[PDB]
Amino acid sequence: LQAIAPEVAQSLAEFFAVLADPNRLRLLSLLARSELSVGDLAQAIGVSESAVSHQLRSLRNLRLVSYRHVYYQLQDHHIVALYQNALDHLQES
Amino acid sequence: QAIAPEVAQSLAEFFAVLADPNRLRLLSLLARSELSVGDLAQAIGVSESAVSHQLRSLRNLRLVSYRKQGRHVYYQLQDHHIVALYQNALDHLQESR
Ligand SMILES: [Zn+2]
Ligand SMILES: [Zn+2]
Repeated sequence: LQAIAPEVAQSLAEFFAVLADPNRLRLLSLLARSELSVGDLAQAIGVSESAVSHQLRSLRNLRLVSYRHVYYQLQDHHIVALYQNALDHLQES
Repeated sequence: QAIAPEVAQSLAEFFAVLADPNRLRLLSLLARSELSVGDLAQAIGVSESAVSHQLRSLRNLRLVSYRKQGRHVYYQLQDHHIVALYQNALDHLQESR
């Protein structure tokens, strides 16, 4: 059979790389339970406004999160499924 | 909530393994069929020692498991979490905008 194309692999690689950051993953653990404002997230991570709004505004262009203060959510059902499966599998321990 | 720092770090380490093109190419194959290192190496066009070396961290972080059949060792996606992780990340990559 065929492996996915090298270009497809490299992009999929780049997408997992952004997930390979514990601070990002902390934000996403919050968005996993509900949509939340720019300041509700900062108050959970116990940091600032102008800095949650740096990381989120990063994750937006990465396609992990979306926004409508602003409200953030997990972009869509792939993101939700991906975060949960990863975190349940790690939990099996 | 927010997951604990320790838990976030372990999860970041799981995802770091997935952040390599070659390992993801291996996973794309195991997604359809349990395969040997020999089957894997033929399909990708690399040495076998090259596969085995890539498979190590896939084993250690439990992305893949293996069975023995006589002298053959056959690898699979560890479980349904791995199938979903993979498929969902590929579909989100190839979708919509
Ligand atoms: Zn699992
Ligand atoms: Zn998607």
